[PDB]
Amino acid sequence: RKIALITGITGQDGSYLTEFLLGKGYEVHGLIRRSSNFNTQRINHIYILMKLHYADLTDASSLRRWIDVIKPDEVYNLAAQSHVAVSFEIPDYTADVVATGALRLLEAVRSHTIDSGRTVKYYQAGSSEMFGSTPPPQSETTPFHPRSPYAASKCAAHWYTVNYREAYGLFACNGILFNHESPRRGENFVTRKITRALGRIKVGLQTKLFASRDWGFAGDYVEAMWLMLQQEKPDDYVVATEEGHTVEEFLDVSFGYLGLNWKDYVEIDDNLQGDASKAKEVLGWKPQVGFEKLVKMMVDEDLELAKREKVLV
Amino acid sequence: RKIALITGITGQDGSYLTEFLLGKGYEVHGLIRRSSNFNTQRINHIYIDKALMKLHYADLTDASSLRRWIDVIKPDEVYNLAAQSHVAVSFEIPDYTADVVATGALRLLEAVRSHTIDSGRTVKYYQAGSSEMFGSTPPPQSETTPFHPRSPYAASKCAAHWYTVNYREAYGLFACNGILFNHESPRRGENFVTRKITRALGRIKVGLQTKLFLGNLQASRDWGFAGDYVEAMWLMLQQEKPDDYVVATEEGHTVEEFLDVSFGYLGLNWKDYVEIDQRYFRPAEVDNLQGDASKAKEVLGWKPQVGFEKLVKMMVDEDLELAKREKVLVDAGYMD
Amino acid sequence: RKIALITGITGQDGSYLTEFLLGKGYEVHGLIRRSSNFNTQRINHIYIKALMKLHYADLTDASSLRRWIDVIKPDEVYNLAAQSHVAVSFEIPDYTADVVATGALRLLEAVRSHTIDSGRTVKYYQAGSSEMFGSTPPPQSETTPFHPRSPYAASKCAAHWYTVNYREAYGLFACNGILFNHESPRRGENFVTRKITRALGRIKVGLQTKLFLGNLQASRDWGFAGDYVEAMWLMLQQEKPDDYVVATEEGHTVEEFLDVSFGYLGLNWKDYVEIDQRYFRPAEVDNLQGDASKAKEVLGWKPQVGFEKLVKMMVDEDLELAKREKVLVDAGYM
Amino acid sequence: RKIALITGITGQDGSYLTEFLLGKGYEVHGLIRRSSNFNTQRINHIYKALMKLHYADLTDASSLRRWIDVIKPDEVYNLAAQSHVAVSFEIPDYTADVVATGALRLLEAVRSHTIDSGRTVKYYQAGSSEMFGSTPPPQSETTPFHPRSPYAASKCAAHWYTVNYREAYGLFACNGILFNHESPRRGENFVTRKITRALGRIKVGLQTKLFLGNLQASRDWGFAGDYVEAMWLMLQQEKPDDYVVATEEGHTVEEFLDVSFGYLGLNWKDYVEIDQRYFRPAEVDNLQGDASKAKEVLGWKPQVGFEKLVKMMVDEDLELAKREKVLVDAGYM
Ligand SMILES: NC(=O)C1=CN([C@@H]2O[C@H](COP(=O)(O)OP(=O)(O)OC[C@H]3O[C@@H](n4cnc5c(N)ncnc54)[C@H](OP(=O)(O)O)[C@@H]3O)[C@@H](O)[C@H]2O)C=CC1
Ligand SMILES: NC(=O)C1=CN([C@@H]2O[C@H](COP(=O)(O)OP(=O)(O)OC[C@H]3O[C@@H](n4cnc5c(N)ncnc54)[C@H](OP(=O)(O)O)[C@@H]3O)[C@@H](O)[C@H]2O)C=CC1
Ligand SMILES: NC(=O)C1=CN([C@@H]2O[C@H](COP(=O)(O)OP(=O)(O)OC[C@H]3O[C@@H](n4cnc5c(N)ncnc54)[C@H](OP(=O)(O)O)[C@@H]3O)[C@@H](O)[C@H]2O)C=CC1
Ligand SMILES: NC(=O)C1=CN([C@@H]2O[C@H](COP(=O)(O)OP(=O)(O)OC[C@H]3O[C@@H](n4cnc5c(N)ncnc54)[C@H](OP(=O)(O)O)[C@@H]3O)[C@@H](O)[C@H]2O)C=CC1
Ligand SMILES: C[C@H]1O[C@H](OP(=O)(O)OP(=O)(O)OC[C@H]2O[C@@H](n3cnc4c(=O)[nH]c(N)nc43)[C@H](O)[C@@H]2O)[C@@H](O)[C@@H](O)[C@@H]1O
Ligand SMILES: C[C@H]1O[C@H](OP(=O)(O)OP(=O)(O)OC[C@H]2O[C@@H](n3cnc4c(=O)[nH]c(N)nc43)[C@H](O)[C@@H]2O)[C@@H](O)[C@@H](O)[C@@H]1O
Ligand SMILES: C[C@H]1O[C@H](OP(=O)(O)OP(=O)(O)OC[C@H]2O[C@@H](n3cnc4c(=O)[nH]c(N)nc43)[C@H](O)[C@@H]2O)[C@@H](O)[C@@H](O)[C@@H]1O
Repeated sequence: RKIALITGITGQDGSYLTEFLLGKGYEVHGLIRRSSNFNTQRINHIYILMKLHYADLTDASSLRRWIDVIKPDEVYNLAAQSHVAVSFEIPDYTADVVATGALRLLEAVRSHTIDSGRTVKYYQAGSSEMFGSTPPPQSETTPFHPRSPYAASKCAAHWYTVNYREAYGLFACNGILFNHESPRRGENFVTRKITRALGRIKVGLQTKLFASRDWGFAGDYVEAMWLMLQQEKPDDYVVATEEGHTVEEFLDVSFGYLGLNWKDYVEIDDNLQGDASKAKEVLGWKPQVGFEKLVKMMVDEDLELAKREKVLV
Repeated sequence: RKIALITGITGQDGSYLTEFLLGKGYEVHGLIRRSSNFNTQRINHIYIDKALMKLHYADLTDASSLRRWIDVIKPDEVYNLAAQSHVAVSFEIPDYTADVVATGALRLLEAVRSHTIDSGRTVKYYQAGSSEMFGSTPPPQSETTPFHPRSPYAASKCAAHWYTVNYREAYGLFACNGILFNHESPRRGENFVTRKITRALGRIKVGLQTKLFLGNLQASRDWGFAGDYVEAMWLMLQQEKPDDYVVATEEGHTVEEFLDVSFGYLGLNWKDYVEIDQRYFRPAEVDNLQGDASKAKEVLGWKPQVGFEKLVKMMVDEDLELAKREKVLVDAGYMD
Repeated sequence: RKIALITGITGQDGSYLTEFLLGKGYEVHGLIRRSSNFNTQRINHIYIKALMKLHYADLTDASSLRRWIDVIKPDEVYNLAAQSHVAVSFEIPDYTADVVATGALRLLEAVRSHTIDSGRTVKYYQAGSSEMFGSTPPPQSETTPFHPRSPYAASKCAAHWYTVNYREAYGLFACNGILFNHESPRRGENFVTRKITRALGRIKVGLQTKLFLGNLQASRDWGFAGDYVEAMWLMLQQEKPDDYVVATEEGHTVEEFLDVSFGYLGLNWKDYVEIDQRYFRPAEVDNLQGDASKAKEVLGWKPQVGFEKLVKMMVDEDLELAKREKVLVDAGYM
Repeated sequence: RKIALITGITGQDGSYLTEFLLGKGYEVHGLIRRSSNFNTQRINHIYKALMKLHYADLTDASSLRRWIDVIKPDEVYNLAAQSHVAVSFEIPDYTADVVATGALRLLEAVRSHTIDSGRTVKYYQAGSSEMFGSTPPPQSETTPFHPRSPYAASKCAAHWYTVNYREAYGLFACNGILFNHESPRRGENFVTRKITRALGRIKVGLQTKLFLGNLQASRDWGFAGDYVEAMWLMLQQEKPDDYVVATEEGHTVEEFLDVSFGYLGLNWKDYVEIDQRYFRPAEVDNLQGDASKAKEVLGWKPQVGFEKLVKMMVDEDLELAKREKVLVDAGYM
């Protein structure tokens, strides 16, 4: 039975990757941060073959400890302070987690394989944010011009990973993923912010609702992560839908799906075009969920959520 | 108007202290951690009532984030409540715990000192001390009772205690150490024994749960009400001179007695649901904690208003309502 | 009187830059690490009243950085501090990244926090390295893409971007000096050039017999640290902040270095050199040669010391150093 | 062949412990920090294949565990630290991360090692009398701690992390609560070496003034060469414990001045001037240990007494000063 270790398992991607690997018969171990409040909202339904362990990317000891006890076959580093805006607020912390944290995991894995003679496949959660202002089309080889501490930190993590591959021959893959959403997307993100409101509005619990992007479904993307680690050789891959859409187009589809006009609730207050050819060719990966289905999917779940709220009220 | 800066505002004590200070007319500022999930459940109702309560992103392991907000806020009082506060968890992540509970407290102290000197302002500081620092030292424990920490968390609290005392003695910083004993409430973290019990009890009463797993039932603790204790933190900073005070009810009870009172209050025999699992036992345990709050009573005039029985019943009532709320969702087919 | 704060002042570049700035009438402050041993060998002479002040701090300690920035209120900041050895970076990657990458960010953030809190204005220099280009083919210029081959290199790439991000995001006057290999008689003895000349001078006096090296094929663009520190200062004297490659636009291999140095003393390096695998890096950087057209045209900077002169300048020093040692050893002083 | 891993091997104690263990037939490994300058001045004369140096840092957990796995040491001596008390007030955060958390990282790396490999390791923590702070003497193992500096509070923390790993996991970890100990290898920024180093230069005419701070502070001074032996002894017992290592004799900085200068026929009052900058924000007034337990259980006792220690340091620094004068009048420096 293959064993997988996931950092950032409580996040959006972690929650889906967990379900995916389980369906694959994998034994899944995830590292979680201690917090004063419930923090396993995305994987609660799963917990009730999945083990959770306390750890932190800023604590190298905690990382090596669990890798030694778990002896994973595949390690997915999805953990990070993933909010771009917030990264300007806590740059040091973000760098320590996103950049150095990644290096700690890499070094913990390399050290482990040398001490135990074992083999480990590694995945680094890269981001299209690394490209920054570089003009399209952005592929695996496009140069980075990060525009935030978060992006710069991901660039560093990307390079530490590549370095461990070329220097030690570690099976380390960099998934350069573009924006992906889902019903579990953090509410601090535009797509989820919108669908959350709509559900509330429809239920009548809410009154008002406060650069284009390549949005894909988180469920599809984690599959590409797994595919990367199943190839013969380690490599870096861009994962995107290669299509664009606007927040308004999102509003129309979202609100239109529930028979509401967005102009009755809307309250007015970069340029990434990825080439995922390599992913399609080498991994045979293809998004099986389009923009429309993704939106209506988010809307349905957020409505079910609003109703749960109306019932309580 | 008085400006207060609270670290660990999202926690149990932080939520109560916030309500208490706002009640005193304070302008409250709190530092929070970015999380992939909702993390302001305890203070949401206050924030939604940006004005008198602002929240800022920071981390006790990031010294820059601390100094930055101290400079921006120019607080009059600083309450360091932030911490990886679970004892059992500290054995699993000692390094992270130490960096936050020990060095983290030092980072704040040093950020406050640098601020007051660079800007000439004055700040009163409060450090969230714990009875856990006494460790195995026999009760009753007072301000003069020696420490003998039994976990990485406790040893880190002692360090934070000494860093604080040092900044007071070395720089004249008005810094106080609140040596608080266990204090609970309906907002207590669910992974702590008292909350874990009343939460499970409430579910059992409504048929949503049937078995409750616990560890050492013979451990004895001095349990007060967090609502009462946050007042003591405030009092400490109002005195003429800084000092350290033990805050407790001076009444001790075992976990088993907590079970008797809680379950018995709802007409059930906990022995019918409770089961023991070695996984909840800790490498090094703290057997008996009971404080002597004579100094707080005499100097701060502080006295706990909520007693043990009332606290237990308060938590049971709240968690029962919670369980019923969940029961309604299951009944309506909204919850699985 | 301008005030400059130099991190990594005890290092090679730090010592030269300090002299250069003092010669310009600057008040120089340096941040130094506490150590159980003497660690100011390169700057101790700068004393022989106090235009050079040293303060205890560390790039892994954000508070220590902001602390001296507030007290010093500098006009210019030069971040030269770093775990600068590439081979060592493969051994202690975590620490290296924390000093070279996050450490640079801590300084940047401390400077920005300082300017916003005091309304003051500060100019900032980041010590970038040609090592960032890694395996990318030469000649490498400011537009050449990076492909780091070591944790150190990757970390310098991070610092580069953090620096660029602060300039673009907050309008901070921050420049990236993309300096290529630069040696001097003060160069660390664990780097190839100094290792060679030091061993040479000693071999020449009978103090040493065998010199162990790694990859002699490695080609590099070697300049003189004394010349390069001037470019750092010029960069900050411009109207607008930018990034510049500082090099000699001439590459030579380590063997060529070995030919010139030993031959200069009429010796045949092949008679004393041996190859040890331990000195090979897990991932190597083959050829580095810069394109400093931008520095010349904009800063008006040009390297005064050529390769030959550099090698002979280093050999002369270490030879005289080896001779003095021999005298002290012969006299029973060492 | 016994294997020892020493953190802080380049420091005073590390250099003596290395010699002591090598003389005991040990294979010694030491962790050193990468630096821009030569940093092995104290152990160069040793480094002919039983002493290995590896790059690491107490603020880098990975680096620690890494070498512990490769080396698989039987005994670990944690002497690594930002050991200057005055400096600790200026860089409290770093000092804490190294002295307190750094000690915890090593303990956790050793525990993780022994659990993952099944091997056994004996651990020594370099505790200090500074932990007692202002608590009045005599100070023994159980005397309450009242740290007066970030350094001391960090040592107090390291002390408890160490005791906790012993009580919680049964790890063989001992806390050596050592009082001040000097030697000709002592750091020049410490009062004793500062004084003897200056005295020597004054005697040969290379220096004229010596600036100091509080001369009334009282300390229990022993010889590092003697103390490192107590460290080894603690780990040779059947059970782990904590022991105070001291001379039990206290003296003031002034007495140190009378003895050292008087030894060369000089009056220190003619060269010493008080500088307010050398005073610590919070001072440690009087330290005198009770090393009964060490003598009774370890059979350990100091060989070098106060005056002998002072004269030892003065002799070396005088000869060093004379040798400098010669190199000065020659153009070598
Ligand atoms: N989603 C996207 O569109 C894009 C995301 N990515 C990246 O892919 C990864 C997954 O994204 P996503 O699921 O949306 O992110 P989320 O923000 O939903 O989840 C982040 C996860 O990281 C954990 N984490 C944060 N800090 C630490 C720490 N110090 N130690 C350990 N764990 C920590 C979080 O824990 P906790 O719950 O406690 O906060 C959470 O589990 C991230 O690295 C993200 O940057 C890449 C491209 C785009
Ligand atoms: N409660 C008790 O009975 C006793 C507790 N204490 C101490 O008093 C304080 C308050 O207790 P309590 O409210 O119950 O504790 P909680 O665990 O409920 O709250 C801890 C708080 O600290 C925050 N925090 C944790 N790590 C960090 C970090 N690295 N940076 C910033 N913030 C962080 C938490 O944030 P987040 O929500 O994201 O996790 C939360 O706000 C704590 O220090 C605790 O150890 C002392 C004696 C008694
Ligand atoms: N010289 C070259 O050929 C090239 C160098 N560079 C870079 O330019 C800078 C200067 O180079 P160079 O003078 O030769 O390097 P050195 O290695 O000689 O000097 C490094 C300096 O950084 C200090 N330092 C290291 N770690 C820390 C820390 N954690 N906190 C504070 N200070 C620290 C060192 O202190 P300590 O003495 O205590 O060790 C020393 O002062 C470095 O960043 C280097 O990487 C760029 C291109 C080429
Ligand atoms: N000496 C005394 O009188 C007393 C001292 N002690 C303690 O005993 C120990 C030995 O003392 P002593 O020899 O005099 O101290 P020194 O200051 O001479 O030596 C300290 C050692 O620790 C190393 N070190 C410092 N920081 C780090 C770090 N971050 N990572 C790795 N290594 C590091 C130093 O390296 P580097 O050379 O690079 O600086 C040096 O090898 C110390 O822990 C000290 O605090 C306790 C009681 C008494
Ligand atoms: C004062 C102190 O109170 C709390 O620290 P404590 O360790 O005293 O609180 P906790 O409620 O966790 O445990 C109290 C005692 O009950 C035992 N116990 C029995 N079964 C269980 C169980 O299943 N879970 C937990 N968590 N504890 C259990 C414990 O072993 C212990 O003996 C925290 O809030 C600290 O942060 C704070 O400093
Ligand atoms: C520009 C770059 O220069 C320096 O980094 P570098 O790695 O370019 O310089 P170094 O002198 O270490 O090596 C140059 C080339 O020669 C090879 N070499 C062969 N044998 C040896 C040997 O024994 N020791 C060393 N140190 N190098 C050896 C190296 O492998 C490499 O190919 C540092 O100052 C960096 O901080 C800076 O960023
Ligand atoms: C035991 C303890 O000893 C040492 O810590 P200490 O602080 O005891 O050593 P130090 O020699 O620095 O000071 C001893 C006492 O003399 C006073 N003193 C007077 N003038 C001066 C002066 O100019 N410099 C210094 N450094 N000290 C001066 C000090 O204030 C103090 O009262 C370190 O080795 C620690 O790491 C170790 O833990």
